[PDB]
Amino acid sequence: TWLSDFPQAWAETGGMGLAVRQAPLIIPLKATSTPVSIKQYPMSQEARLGIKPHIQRLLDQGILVPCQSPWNTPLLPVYRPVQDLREVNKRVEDIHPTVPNPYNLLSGLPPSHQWYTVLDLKDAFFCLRLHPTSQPLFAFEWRDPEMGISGQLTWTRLPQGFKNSPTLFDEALHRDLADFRIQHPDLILLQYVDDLLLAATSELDCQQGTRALLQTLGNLGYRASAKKAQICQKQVKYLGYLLKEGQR
Amino acid sequence: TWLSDFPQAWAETGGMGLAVRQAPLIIPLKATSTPVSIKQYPMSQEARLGIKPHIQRLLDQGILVPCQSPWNTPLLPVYRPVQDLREVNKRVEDIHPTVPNPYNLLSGLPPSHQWYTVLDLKDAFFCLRLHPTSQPLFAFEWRDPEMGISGQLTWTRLPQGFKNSPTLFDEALHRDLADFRIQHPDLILLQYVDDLLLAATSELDCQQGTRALLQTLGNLGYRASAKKAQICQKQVKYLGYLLKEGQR
DNA sequence: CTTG
DNA sequence: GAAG
DNA sequence: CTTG
DNA sequence: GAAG
Repeated sequence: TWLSDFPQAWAETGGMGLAVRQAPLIIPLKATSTPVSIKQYPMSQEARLGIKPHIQRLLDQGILVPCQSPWNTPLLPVYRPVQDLREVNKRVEDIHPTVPNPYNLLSGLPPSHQWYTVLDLKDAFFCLRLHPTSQPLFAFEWRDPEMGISGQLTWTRLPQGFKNSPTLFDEALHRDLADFRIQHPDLILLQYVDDLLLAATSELDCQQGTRALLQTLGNLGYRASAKKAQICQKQVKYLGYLLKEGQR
Repeated sequence: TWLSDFPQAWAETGGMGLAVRQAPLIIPLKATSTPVSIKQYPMSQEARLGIKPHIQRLLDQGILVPCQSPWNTPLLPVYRPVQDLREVNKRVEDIHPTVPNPYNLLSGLPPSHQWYTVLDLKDAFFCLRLHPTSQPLFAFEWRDPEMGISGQLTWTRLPQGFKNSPTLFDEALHRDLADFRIQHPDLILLQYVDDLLLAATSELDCQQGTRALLQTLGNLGYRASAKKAQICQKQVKYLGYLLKEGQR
């Protein structure tokens, strides 16, 4: 089966990802920026108990680490933790937005390629490491009142809510999939951050190409959702569109 | 004096005007218009007693007359009577606006002409007769509760609040002053509806021209305010501007 | 939480 | 006077 | 009166 | 949600 044939490529069986070929990312600040430390708004016990198992898992995975940083931004409960990084985003140097919009991305799908595989990369941003010099930027406070732990944590991987994460991830995955494109010139591969479409001319080519892509992704340290995968179908949902008979 | 030398031209001594050379005006309606009869909002006794002497004077002068009309628009007290003619204005055919704006009008004042007379025509619109076919358009209700008179009145002269009155008056006065301009080619005469500026090169020319203009205006049936007149001055107020040394 |  |  |  |  697709599950047991590629255990490394699936998030369900391969563990948390880590893009081993990508250097830890340095995040340049604007020329005038200095650290901003925003106080954490007091969190209700209900919210803290909701957030706590997520924090603990991320600590166990090494995605969060303790730190002392002159930067601090608040967490809010939404229960899953959401960090308000807007004041960090204002202080980070802008980069050119290179992710194409879906309309233009789908214009590269020719009618000759009507067999599709759609993969969704799980925890994609967390596969990209942050350089230790840039980790303090993303610090937040974590207090366990009944555990006597009050201090800061920060991210060792590209965080959610950071304005440049989608673009940096898309660029990284393009670098890591460049060779795959060269080895498979007959395949169409569309990338939209963590959402991938592979298109082939026949079911057999789509099966062979999907095998190669899963092998490559897992080897590089990325992880796809086996639950969401649409493998070798002539009809797929991709980026809000239904792809069918070369339409949409 | 200027007062006693031209008794016909001044409103103070010449009676209410009447432009005897101008045919009574016919007011064309839009192609689809039918009469509109708006009910009179009840008027307080204080307002009615304030308005009443004005109505009576206008009746005595023949400027208002009794009528029965399928048109009716309301009076409001402001105490002087103000008629809301907006629903009549909507039904009257539009005419080209030919009154120049003051900025452009004053561009025709050359620096060689620095002696000024400014005249203000009193009750200017009321000098222009309305044709009997057009009088019913402007009817309103007048009730004297302690006199047992409830019926409509209307205007026999061009009314205040009618959208085309300024343009029709300006055009009429231009027709009536055309010959004066020909007989006095050295004088500058600016007309802005009822506000007139005569400009001359010398005090003597301004005196002679102002004498001729007053004679002509009074003969034609127009009336100027002796109280407001600025006669043969090198500094005058005209249309919100102070005219001085060829400036403004 | 704050930032038609 | 919806989004981080 | 009604029509920033 | 100033003007006739």
